[PDB]
Amino acid sequence: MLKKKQLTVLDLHPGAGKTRRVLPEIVREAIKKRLRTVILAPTRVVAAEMEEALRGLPVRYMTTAVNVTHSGTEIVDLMCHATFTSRLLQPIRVPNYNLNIMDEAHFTDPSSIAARGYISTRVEMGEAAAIFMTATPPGTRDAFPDSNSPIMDTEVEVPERAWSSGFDWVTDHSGKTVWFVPSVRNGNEIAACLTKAGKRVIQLSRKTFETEFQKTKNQEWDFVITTDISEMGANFKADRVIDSRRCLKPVILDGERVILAGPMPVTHASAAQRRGRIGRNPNKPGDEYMYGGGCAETDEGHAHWLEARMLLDNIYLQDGLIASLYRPEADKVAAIEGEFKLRTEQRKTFVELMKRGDLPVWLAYQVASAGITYTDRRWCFDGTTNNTIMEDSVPAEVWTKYGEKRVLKPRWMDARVCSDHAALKSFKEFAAGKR
Ligand SMILES: CCOc1ccccc1N1CCNCC1
Repeated sequence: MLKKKQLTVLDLHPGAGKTRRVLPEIVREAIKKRLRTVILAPTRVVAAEMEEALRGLPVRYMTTAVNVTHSGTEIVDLMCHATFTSRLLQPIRVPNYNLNIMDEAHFTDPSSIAARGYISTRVEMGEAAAIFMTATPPGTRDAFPDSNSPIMDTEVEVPERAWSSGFDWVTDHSGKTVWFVPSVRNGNEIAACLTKAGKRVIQLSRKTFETEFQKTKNQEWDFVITTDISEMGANFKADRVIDSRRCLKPVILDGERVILAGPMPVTHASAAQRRGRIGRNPNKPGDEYMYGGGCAETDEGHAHWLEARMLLDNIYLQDGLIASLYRPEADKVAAIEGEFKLRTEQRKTFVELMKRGDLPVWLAYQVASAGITYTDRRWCFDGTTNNTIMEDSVPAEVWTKYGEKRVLKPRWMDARVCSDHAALKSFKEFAAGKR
């Protein structure tokens, strides 16, 4: 696997031991061969699990998620997928790693797709090796892969709203359930219903994931209500998954605005990863997978692959060359390669809007490419009337950094800045000049 120009898809089924058994063997071999190696974890939670899998191997944990004292001599680095792409974009030295290992390599956040594009391009140039670890490579059509123990698969109507009757099977269960919902707001409504029925519920989403995931270890629970973030190596002591089989798809309309379309069907890869939360213990056969819809290839025209092109157009590779998306997922976007390349100062603005600004990639790009500087928030208030953002059925208002109360009405409207209360609070802080 470790030879130059080799990209290996380590596609063992979910729970087959890719992270805990195979990865430490790869790392031992890499160190013996003096290969400068990077290991990419999708989340801080997985970074900390990897330290346990790799204990007593000389690895530099480029994350505050791991409490370790480095020797200073490590030739293996571990960081998050997002950290890798972030450091490529910034004026910071990133080693040309001989071996590039991506764990949970199916992750479809923009920074993960961009990282696969960069790594697979360096391999194709003949510079590097890569290992992509996932049960569900891009374009997999199998929602029901093999497991450590037999799963009971049942197609059934799954509630997506509060219910009073007609779903007794949901609450009659005495075990632990992981329930995948299409959005934070949908999970809130289902969580409230379950809580009202006397169940202990933990809610997970991207922003809350590290803090709330610890509650799955520290407290007794009946249900975990999660968005698709739990597709990325989240492990639970569960015996049932309830899967809406639904997700939100960010869609760019008319090059002008981003909407959160759907909910609509998940991909096969997503469904297999959701199911893959259970069936993991060979001594516990008959974990249950209840699924409420079919799969479709909803990644086609999904904004994350356009956003991945915005990131890759702004990463130095060699002279004016630009990394291609990883071939199996390259048809998910219609972009002109290089169309999003920014000059040095606009790139710096673009990076700062994503990092400190915490804006979606697409929205950061519209602002930076318009020649607006990071702290200039005039654009948050000068959009068209249909761009008015709502809070409790009235226009959302902030006090500007000038001390003027203004309606939130961004010149470029991205539905992800107000898809839930937390997002809207963050965007209101931004529009007010508070970060
Ligand atoms: C932004 C944090 O990234 C780093 C970058 C390089 C090496 C180590 C670290 N940290 C991680 C946090 N503190 C421990 C070591």
